[PDB]
Amino acid sequence: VPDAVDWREKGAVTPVKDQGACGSCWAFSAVGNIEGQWYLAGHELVSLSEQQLVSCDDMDNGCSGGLMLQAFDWLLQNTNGHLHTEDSYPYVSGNGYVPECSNSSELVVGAQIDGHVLIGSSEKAMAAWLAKNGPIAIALDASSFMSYKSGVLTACIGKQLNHGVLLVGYDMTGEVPYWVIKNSWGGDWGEQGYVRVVMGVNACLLSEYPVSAHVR
Ligand SMILES: CC(C)C[C@H](NC(=O)c1cc(C(C)(C)C)nn1C)C(=O)N(C)N(C)C#N
Ligand code: NA
Repeated sequence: VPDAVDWREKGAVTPVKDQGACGSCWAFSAVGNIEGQWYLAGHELVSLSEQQLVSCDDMDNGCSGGLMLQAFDWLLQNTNGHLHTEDSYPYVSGNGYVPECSNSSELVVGAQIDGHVLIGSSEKAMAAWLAKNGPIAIALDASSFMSYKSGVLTACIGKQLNHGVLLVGYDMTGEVPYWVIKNSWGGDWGEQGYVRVVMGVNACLLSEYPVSAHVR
């Protein structure tokens, strides 16, 4: 069990994105995880398309919510696991409206998944899984994120799962051990788009729904 893991420094995390007023956290969470699994399977890091899921995934509900596992299922059942690049299928739902799904010939496939896993809902198991396998898509209570600016959150409201984000690392070398979370509220929010949360107390209910795609 390493004292610290940072998948950002290891090259597995793309720049921070901004979901805007759309309830598409589920798509940002899922895509961020896919980006990491894709890189860790030996491919070049590439930013992938949340918009494809928001507009095309009919198991989920666009700007009205979704679930990361359902997003993976939609890809597996409808595109043979293929996801387009962000550059070719950019995010346009920041104002809450969802355009029709595109099948333009200018779309470029950026990645392919072949399965998914639901990781045991235990913080200690998540840390071991993340240390070996990469960033985890999680659900949590983000109520305490509304006022967060910087530092390690040691008091998180843990009442209701109301957001989805990406767990990119942890560090246990200081007095307060912490997880590092990539949010989808733009690079000006929090610590250049990230938040740190204490480990070992199920802070923010972060161990309730840890999931990942699988890449060959
Ligand atoms: C992981 C989970 C907590 C994410 C959460 N999921 C929902 O809210 C949700 C899912 C569904 C169906 C029934 C699956 C279609 N319907 N709603 C309203 C979500 O999407 N959040 C918090 N958004 C808005 C972000 N942004
Ligand atoms: Na900031």
